[PDB]
Amino acid sequence: ALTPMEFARKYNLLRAGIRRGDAKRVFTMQLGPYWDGFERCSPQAYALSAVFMARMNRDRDAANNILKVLDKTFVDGKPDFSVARPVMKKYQNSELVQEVVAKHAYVLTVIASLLEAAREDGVVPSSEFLWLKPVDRRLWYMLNCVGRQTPYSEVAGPFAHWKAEKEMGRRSLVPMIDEAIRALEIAVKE
Amino acid sequence: ALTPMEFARKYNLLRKDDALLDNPVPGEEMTAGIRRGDAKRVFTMQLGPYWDGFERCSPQAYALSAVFMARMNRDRDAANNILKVLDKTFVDGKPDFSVARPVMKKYQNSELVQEVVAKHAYVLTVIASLLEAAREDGVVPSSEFLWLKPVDRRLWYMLNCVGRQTPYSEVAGPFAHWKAEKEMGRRSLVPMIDEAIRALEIAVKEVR
Repeated sequence: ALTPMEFARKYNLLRAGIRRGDAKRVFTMQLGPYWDGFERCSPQAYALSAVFMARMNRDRDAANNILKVLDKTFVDGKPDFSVARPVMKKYQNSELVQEVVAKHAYVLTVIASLLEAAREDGVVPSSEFLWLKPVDRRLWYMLNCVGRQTPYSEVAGPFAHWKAEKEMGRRSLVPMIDEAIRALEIAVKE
Repeated sequence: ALTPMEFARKYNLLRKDDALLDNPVPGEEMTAGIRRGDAKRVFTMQLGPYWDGFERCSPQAYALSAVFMARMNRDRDAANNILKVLDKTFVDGKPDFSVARPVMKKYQNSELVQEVVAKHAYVLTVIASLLEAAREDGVVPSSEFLWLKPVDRRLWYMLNCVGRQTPYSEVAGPFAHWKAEKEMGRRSLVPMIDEAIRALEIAVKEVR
């Protein structure tokens, strides 16, 4: 993961000081797509959302079966994310899942709160899905920041928006990433 | 992982159908479907380095060997601690393979480890037999070192073929050599990969 300074240099954000308008665009692009149905998600976000929904509904067998298939099919190919389809169909309209999806407007902030909610059922460490680091580094870092106070710079945008939706008490389509800008500005000032 | 046909195509190993060779190399049939010399080179390249001290191995081969040594000596906490540390440090950087050093120091001269290392001459065939012996102590699945696939795909494929009858083509060389060392009952510095060529020939004929 990049250092704040390494991140600022990579995206040409040094004006020290920060190019704030540029940093706003970078962090907004980091935030990724609106949530508008799990079938529009990436296969890896779809499958892991299904694991977390299963755990929230105390279906440990279904959650573990997805994770075991993704680990085994990763041995010699891409993880077979399609195995998650029946678990998604079973739980995407369940009361506990609807309650979490209600609170967040972006794929990345929805799935962060699904992981947080799944950890009410037990431990769900990222060591359960190590294949995610080569498959989708951004989602990997985001999920590994669930439960942390400070994010990696490469997910500071969606992390900030996630916390802002919690603070506001509602989902927000308008990006709320100002805490990422403030944090990067402070870390850059050495 | 490539299928045998995909592998043969990638390395240009297929001969034309209905071959009738004027000058086949030693060990190559006049009607061979595989370029034996080119196949020998590719499978030998897969074998990798001689074993000559674990300190000369890659960091990932070193750390996983330590895990397997610990299981062979019934030290589950030492093994599980390494695996957990490697999973956790993988999150934002390279796995911290140095966590394995005290465990390597403790067990590399142990009776059961010496017996395995005696039997194999290559890093890949030593570590394959160490994994095999570790599984006498319990389950040691590759799902517990899934970071290895992006780190070192050859070692990843090798370790995932321990316990199989048939290897992935990308480690058919070291797999064949591993089995040949078992069959001969001794380590062999001379490469023994003929079975890998033979299996590719059978696989190509069985298609076509």
